[PDB]
Amino acid sequence: EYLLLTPGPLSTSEAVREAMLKDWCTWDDEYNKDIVEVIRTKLVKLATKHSGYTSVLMQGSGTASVEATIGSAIGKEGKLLVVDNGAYGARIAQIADYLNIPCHAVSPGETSQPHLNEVETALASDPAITHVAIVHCETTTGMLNPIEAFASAAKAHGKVVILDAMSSFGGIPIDIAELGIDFMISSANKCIQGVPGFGFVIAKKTELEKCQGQARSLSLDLYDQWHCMEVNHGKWRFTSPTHTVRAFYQALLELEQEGGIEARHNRYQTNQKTLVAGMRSLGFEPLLSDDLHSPIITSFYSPTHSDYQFKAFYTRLKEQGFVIYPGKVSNADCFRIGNIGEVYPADIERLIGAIEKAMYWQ
Amino acid sequence: EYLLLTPGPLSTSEAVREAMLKDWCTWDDEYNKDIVEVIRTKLVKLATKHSGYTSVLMQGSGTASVEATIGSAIGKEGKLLVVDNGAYGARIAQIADYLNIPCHAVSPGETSQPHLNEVETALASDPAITHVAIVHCETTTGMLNPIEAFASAAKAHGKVVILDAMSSFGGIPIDIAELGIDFMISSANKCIQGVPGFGFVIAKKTELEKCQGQARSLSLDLYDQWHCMEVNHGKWRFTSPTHTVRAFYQALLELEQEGGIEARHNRYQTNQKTLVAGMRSLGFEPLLSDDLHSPIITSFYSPTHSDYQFKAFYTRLKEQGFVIYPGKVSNADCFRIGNIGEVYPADIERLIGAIEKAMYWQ
Repeated sequence: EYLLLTPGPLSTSEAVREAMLKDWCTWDDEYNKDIVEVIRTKLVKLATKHSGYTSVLMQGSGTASVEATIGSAIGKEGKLLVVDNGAYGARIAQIADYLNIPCHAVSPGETSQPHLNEVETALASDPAITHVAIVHCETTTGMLNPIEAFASAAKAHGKVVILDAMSSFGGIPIDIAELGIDFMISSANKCIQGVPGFGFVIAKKTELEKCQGQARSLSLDLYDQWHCMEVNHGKWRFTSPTHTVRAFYQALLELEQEGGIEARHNRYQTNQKTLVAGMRSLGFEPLLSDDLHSPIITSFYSPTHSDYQFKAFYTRLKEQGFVIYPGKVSNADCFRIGNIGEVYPADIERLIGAIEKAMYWQ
Repeated sequence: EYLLLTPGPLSTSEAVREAMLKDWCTWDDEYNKDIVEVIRTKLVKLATKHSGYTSVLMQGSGTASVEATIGSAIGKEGKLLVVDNGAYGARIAQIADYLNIPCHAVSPGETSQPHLNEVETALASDPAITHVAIVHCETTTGMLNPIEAFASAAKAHGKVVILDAMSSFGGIPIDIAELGIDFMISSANKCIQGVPGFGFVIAKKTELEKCQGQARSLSLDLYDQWHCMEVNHGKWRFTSPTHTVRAFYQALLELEQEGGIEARHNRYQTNQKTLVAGMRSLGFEPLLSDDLHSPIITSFYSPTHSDYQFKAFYTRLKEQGFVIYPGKVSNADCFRIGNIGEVYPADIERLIGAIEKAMYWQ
C-alpha cells in the first residue's frame, strides 16, 4: 500500500512475504539443514572470501545479537572501547553498563567522522582495553564511519574488533576477514531485505570459540547457540521465528538474483545520490556533508518555516504512498529518508515529486 | 501439507498466516496503538477478571521472556526456589545460574506431581528465598503441575510468584490474580495459536514497578520495555517482529470467535482424551497416570519391540500427513503427541488410523 522509506522493517518483495505462508516443524531436517544451514553458509560467503569464519543466528531484535556479542566475547577482566557518534554507538555503551563491563566511550560528535586521533590516544593511554566496538553506518544520521582505519588501529594494539554492521551488511561491500573484524553483527530486515524476528553474528571461528563459558545470558549465549547449530546441524536451542527465517532464505535468493551485494550497493548508491540531488532542488539541506553520507539512509534538516511540522509533512507524504522516518539527531531538528528495500530509481523520482506536493508551507 | 502435532510452532490457520502479508512501519500509530495496544489489552483480560494487572511483549523465543522476568524481578540480595520436574523447570534454574542468582531446586521427579511437602519445607528452612518459580504444564512430559496449592504456599511465606505458563495460557482456564501469580509468562505460538517471534509477561502492576533499575540485560529489561510501551503507547524499544505481532492479533480474534479459553480448553481436553483412548486401543501406554495428564501434549512410551525406531515411525506418520514429536523425558524412552493448533476431533480420529498403518513392527 505504502513504500516504507525507513531503515528497516521496510517494503519487502511479494515472494519474501509469501515464503511466510508455510508452517515449519522446528525438529525437522527440512528446516534445520535445508533452510537454516543454507542461510548460515550463504551469510559467511557474503561477509568474506576467506576461511576461518562462521555464523550464529540469534532470536530477537538486532540489539539482542549486539548484546549476545558484548556479553559473550568479553571476559570477566575485560574492558570495552566504543566509538559513540550516534544513538547506536551509545547503545553499545549502555549494554556494557548493564553487563558491568568497564567502558570508555570515544565521542566524536554526530555530524563529524571519528577522529582516529582520540581512538589511538585511548588505545595508548588505556592498556586495560581488550575489545573495541564500532557502528559501520550510524543509522541515526546516515553517517558512514571509517571502519577500516579504526579496525587496523585496534588489530595493531592486539584488541578484539566488534562491528555493528546492522544497517550496512548486504548493501555495502565489506570483507570482514580483510578488514580484521572478529564479530560482525547484522539484521534480517535491513540491506538483506528479509523481515524482522532475528539477527546474526558472523565471527572469526578462533575468536567465537573463546566465548565458551563467558556468557552473561542464557538466551544471548553466543557460543552455546553456535555450538548447538554446529553439532545439531542448524538446530536453534530454543524456538526460532520459523516463518521469518524462511522469508530470510527467500531474501538471500533475491540478493543472488540481483547480482549480489555489489549490484545492491549500486542500486542503493544511485537511490541515495538521486535523492540528495532532488531534495537539494526543493531547498532541503542534508544534515551531513556528502563525503560522510552512506548509501542507506539520509538525514535532512527540518525546514526553518514556522508552518513546518514533521507529523503534518509525514501525513501528506503517506497520502501519496510514501512513509518517511523521524530524525534521531540529538542536537538537530531533522527527518530521515531511507532508500533500502523495494526502492528503485523510479520510486525516488516519484518521491521527489511527492515531496514537492507535500510542501504545504510554500 | 502436514498437521503439526507438536507443542508449538504448530499448524496455524490460513488467516493467521495471511495476516503476515502486509509490511508495517514500526513508528506508525496504526501499528503501535491499533495493533500492539489491542494485543496488550486483550492479553490482560484473558489472564484475569481483576484490576492491577499489565502486559509486556518481549522479542525472541519464550525463554527470553522467562529470562527477562528472572533477571528483572529478582534483586541483588534475592534468592530463587524452583520446582524442577522437567527440562523447563531445569531451564529456570539454568537462567538463575547464568545471572548469578542463588537458587534452590525442589526436584519431585518427571513422572510424579510436586509434593508440596518439599516446597513448604524449603520455604520454612530457607528464609533467604524471595521468589518462587513453577511451570504450569511441563511440556517435556505433558504433566499438569498443581500451580494453585504451590502459589498459595508461596504467598503465605510472602514470596513473589513466577509462573511459566508457556504451554498452558490460552488453552487452560486460569485467573492469575485469584491464584496469586505475580508474573505469568507465555508464548505467541502455543495455545494462543500465533506464530513464533516473541513472548509476553502478564504481571501485577505493583510487582512490575519494583523491576526498575534491577535488570541484568538491556534487551531483557522488563520494566524499561513495559514503561516504553506504556508512555509511548505500544512502542517497542527496539524492532519488533511486526509480521508475527499482526499474526498474533489475528490469532486473538480467532480465540474470541471460538468462544474464548473455556471453548479452546474443551476442544483440547476432548482431543487429548480421545487421543489417549485411541492410543491405548493400539497397545501404546501413556508415560504419566491420567490424573497428571494436561490437555496440551501427551507423552507415550516407545514400543518395546526390537524393530521399533522413532525416526522410522515418525517418517511413516509424516507420509500420512501427521508430524509427531520426539520425547524429552530423561529417564524414559518416549515420544509425544501434541493436540494444539488446528487440531480438531476429526483429525485425532484420522491420526489414530494413521498410527495403526505406521506400526510397521506388527
